[PDB]
Amino acid sequence: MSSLEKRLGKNEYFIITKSSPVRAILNDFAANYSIPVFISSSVNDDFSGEIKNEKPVKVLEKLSKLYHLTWYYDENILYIYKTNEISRSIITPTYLDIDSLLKYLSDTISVNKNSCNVRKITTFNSIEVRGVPECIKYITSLSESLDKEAQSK
Amino acid sequence: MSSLEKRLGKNEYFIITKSSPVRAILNDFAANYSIPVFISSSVNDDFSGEIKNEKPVKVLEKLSKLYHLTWYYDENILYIYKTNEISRSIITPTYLDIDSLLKYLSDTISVNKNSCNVRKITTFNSIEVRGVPECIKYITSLSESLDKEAQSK
Repeated sequence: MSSLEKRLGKNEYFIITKSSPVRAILNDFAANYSIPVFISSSVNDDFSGEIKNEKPVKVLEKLSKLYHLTWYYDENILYIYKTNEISRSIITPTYLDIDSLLKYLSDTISVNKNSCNVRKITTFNSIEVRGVPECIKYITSLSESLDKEAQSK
Repeated sequence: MSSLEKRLGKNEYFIITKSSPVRAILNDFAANYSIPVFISSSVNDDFSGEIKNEKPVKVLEKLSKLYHLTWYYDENILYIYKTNEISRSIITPTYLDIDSLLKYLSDTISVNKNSCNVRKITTFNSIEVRGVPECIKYITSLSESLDKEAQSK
């Protein structure tokens, strides 16, 4: 399975409430499973009722489908956003060729999922990153540094 | 001032409660100021009472001193941990000289504060990163990539 699913394990999740912010349900979930969590300020819905017998990965997928959420896990923190926070950004390094940049982005983070997708575009020496804000920021910072190292040689 | 202080601005903070988790006070603070926030699972204290007329930077420093917190802001998210989560980690690149690594770590993140401190140590081609977990992880990932780029040449 995924690293996130492998970390969440197989112990099922139980909660009940008459009304709590979804932020608080997500927080209490992640923390039950010992997984550091970030929740965007856009995740402002309310949750009511009960979950039981639910496998953790299924809890997260069902919360995400109903509330229109996309998550991004980088082995350290689970970042939870609204799906509407996904954007596109073009990265065009000056000193480093884009094929080599990919070879460094691809062996240290997912580059295929809807939460963080990287692909070469037609624009010369250019890639488009499509993902949640933490994805864009991290790939943009890494690329800038990699480009700065190529400029030194 | 700091980028964080510059972002928080000068509008003062007001809250009252008979009892809320400090996590919820920090969340409501950051969100009042439109600053994305991460709060570690270790920040499990309770808060009682009232804040008023308090300038935001002073709110954060006073909450941090009482509750033994250290924060780390990277221009995107404010990460809040317990000060006891600060650790030391040694980074020893294989292909890239440590002086050049610094020249790339230093122009894209703070390397001087108690929350994220980087310095050369005696161990050959080595630096010690002392900071909160997000700091160690980010500097370690960036270094690994920079080292992978140096190996290609």
